[PDB]
Amino acid sequence: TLQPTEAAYIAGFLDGDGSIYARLIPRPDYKDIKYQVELAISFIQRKDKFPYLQDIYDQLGKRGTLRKDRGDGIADYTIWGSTHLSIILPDLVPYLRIKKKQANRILHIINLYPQAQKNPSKFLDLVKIVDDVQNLNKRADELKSTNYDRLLEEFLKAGKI
Amino acid sequence: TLQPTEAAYIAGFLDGDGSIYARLIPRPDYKDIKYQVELAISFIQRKDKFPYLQDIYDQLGKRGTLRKDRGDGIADYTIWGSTHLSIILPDLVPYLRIKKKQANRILHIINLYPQAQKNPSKFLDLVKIVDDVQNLNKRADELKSTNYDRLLEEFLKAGKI
DNA sequence: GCAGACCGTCGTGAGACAGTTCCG
DNA sequence: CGGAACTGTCTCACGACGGTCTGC
Ligand SMILES: [Ca+2]
Ligand SMILES: [Ca+2]
Ligand SMILES: [Ca+2]
Repeated sequence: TLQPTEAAYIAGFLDGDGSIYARLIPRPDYKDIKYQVELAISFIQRKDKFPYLQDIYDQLGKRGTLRKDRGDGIADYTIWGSTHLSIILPDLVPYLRIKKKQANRILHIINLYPQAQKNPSKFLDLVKIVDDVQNLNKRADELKSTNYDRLLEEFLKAGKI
Repeated sequence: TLQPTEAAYIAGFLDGDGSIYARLIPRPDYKDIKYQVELAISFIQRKDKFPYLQDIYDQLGKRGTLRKDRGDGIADYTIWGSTHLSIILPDLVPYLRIKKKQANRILHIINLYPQAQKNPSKFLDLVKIVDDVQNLNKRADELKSTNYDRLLEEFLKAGKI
């Protein structure tokens, strides 16, 4: 199992070369709510240092998928899905600093999702948090994300709310 | 005073957004050997996230120099001197992964300096290590540093050895 | 004659997503 | 269907040093 010093190290590496984000994919095949919520944490590093990513990979119980080369000489290690993020994250949050807020919003999105997936009014409250995770990852001078406002006018126009 | 999980985080954060390096400063006013060897670890981060640097700073015993803006919207925190690094680095080495080697090599130079100060031949063995550190922070395809090849040239020209 | 600390910076290595296609 | 898994990219935020410059 994950040692406290192994969790702190990864917490610290993630704060620096890693990313905790969230997005909304347009799914043409979905029924009422035509969007998938994707939640992830990643580690980015030049392709030569690849073995170091693999090591962490092993420490986190081989969860997620490694990639030797995105296609620009960079390697990444990506972990999406609430299953893995509901077991990994809580082991890191206590040690995370810069991206602690992010991590806690993700966790929050996870526990609200089972009731929001077939209910437009709740899905909208969930998407509002999606917008917070994204803004937290932006400069103060950058344009804020607008997922909620665009889904609100789409849910009304569709008579879903 | 540093807890094992506090060190592990800093080693993690250092491997991510930090630097472990060494260099030769040309010093015209120095007598026999006119170079200063400089040993430093640094942390780099965008201007708005300065307060996280500070926490680390207070956590390491307030050693080094905080800097709110290098002048390009970026903030850093540098620690020079063998005096600080001989206390901080041994607390990090056991958790360091990506820049571990650089650390060990840096501790090495600290052991050899007292005798290399006034001895050109021993200062030359030291400068090899200064090249090694610099090489370690380069890609395989990059030019390797030449500090030994030119200071041997100098030392023969000047008749110092 | 010593060594700190105080100002700058080129050339990438990252971050934070997006588009498409798989999978039982 | 609904998610897990492959692709691929514009835009900075980093890294790893280099010159002066004090104030002894
Ligand atoms: Ca970072
Ligand atoms: Ca790095
Ligand atoms: Ca970085």
